[PDB]
Amino acid sequence: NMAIIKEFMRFKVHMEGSVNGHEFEIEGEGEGRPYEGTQTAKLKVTKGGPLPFAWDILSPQFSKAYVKHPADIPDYLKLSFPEGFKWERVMNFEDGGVVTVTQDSSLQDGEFIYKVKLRGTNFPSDGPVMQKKTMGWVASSERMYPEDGALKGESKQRLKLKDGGHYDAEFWTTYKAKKPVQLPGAYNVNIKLDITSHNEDYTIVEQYERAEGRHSTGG
Repeated sequence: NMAIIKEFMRFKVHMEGSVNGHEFEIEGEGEGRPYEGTQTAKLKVTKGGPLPFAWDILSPQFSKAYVKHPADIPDYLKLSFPEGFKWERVMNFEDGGVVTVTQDSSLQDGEFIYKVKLRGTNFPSDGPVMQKKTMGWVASSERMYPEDGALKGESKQRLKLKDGGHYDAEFWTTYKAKKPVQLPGAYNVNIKLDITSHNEDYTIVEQYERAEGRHSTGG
């Protein structure tokens, strides 16, 4: 519980982006329990729909204030509020596709405000992203560490495919508070991110995420 970060918190998110040159925008609203590590969101494509690419490359960009942390791991991103934090991400896919993301998180009138900019490039026209063959992310673990006054995370990620195969990516993210709050040591964040409902052309999508920090066991 907390005065700034309450046990139940809503957010609003705006994304502008392009993937292989296709421009789009998304608006959404979310809610969750920041100290329990759970959240949901409802997203709507508002420009450029229906998207000609897999929703799954967008789903991890819609909220790490909602990670459950044990008391002995400083919860840097919660401590950054009310001012908030920024994050920057590179996602390199095994077939050469690249997604870069920048994000601003703030708190306004008791709700989080998320502003996302996204650029996907170099996806093969034949690959599973532009052919919409992906079927969600496998549960994953983000390895966290402090560096140069920011919190960094790195993860190996895997998308399931309609043909029963998999499509891998590496994620690198830097999270920086707008004020100089306490950084944690190294630890792991276990993440499960699900698409819980969508319409036929993925112009209306709902997501759920559970995330929890746990002590590293070395790897």
